[PDB]
Amino acid sequence: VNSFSGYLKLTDNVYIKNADIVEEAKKVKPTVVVNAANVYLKHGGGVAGALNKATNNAMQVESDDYIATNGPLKVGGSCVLSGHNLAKHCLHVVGPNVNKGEDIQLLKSAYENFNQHEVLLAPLLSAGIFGADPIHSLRVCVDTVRTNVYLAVFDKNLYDKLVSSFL
Ligand SMILES: Nc1ncnc2c1ncn2[C@@H]1O[C@H](COP(=O)(O)OP(=O)(O)OC[C@H]2O[C@H](O)[C@H](O)[C@@H]2O)[C@@H](O)[C@H]1O
Repeated sequence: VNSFSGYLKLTDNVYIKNADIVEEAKKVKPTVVVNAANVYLKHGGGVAGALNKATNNAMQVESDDYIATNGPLKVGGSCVLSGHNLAKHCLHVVGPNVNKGEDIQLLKSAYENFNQHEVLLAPLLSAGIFGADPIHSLRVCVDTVRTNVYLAVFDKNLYDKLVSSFL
């Protein structure tokens, strides 16, 4: 049992809140926080940059070692690394960068990684700088993830639209 509070129920297993994922992670200290990564684990902005800053760059230092050993992730792929001061683990998941021509269908493959974890605190993959339509990302999440996922949506206007949309 985690201390997640104030979430709206979307389905049996998907919950959503208008909150900063960093704030939620700091408060709840979940087993798994999801990062919306790129294949190089270069955590520059959005969720990745905010999570990394909250770890005082430890996430990036660890990611540099991961890449030196293993090479880049696949689009739609993932790896499990430490959650540092935020969570037990961080699941780094790469959604497609639709703005750079990558196939939106890989967003389903990306969300499938969530099924390897019983409970996750997560963002909407690909819905920010990667350019996927946010409601599409939410619908893929709902239709793909079967484990318990707590979605933190930073943007208030976006949240209000998402929770008023069919799934
Ligand atoms: N602190 C936050 N808390 C919750 N949601 C957030 C936060 N910041 C952004 N969002 C929302 O989270 C959603 C995802 O936005 P993005 O983080 O861009 O992820 P992507 O998968 O599209 O792009 C991946 C790149 O982003 C990084 O640069 C990586 O290093 C990658 O190169 C949007 O709805 C945001 O409003």
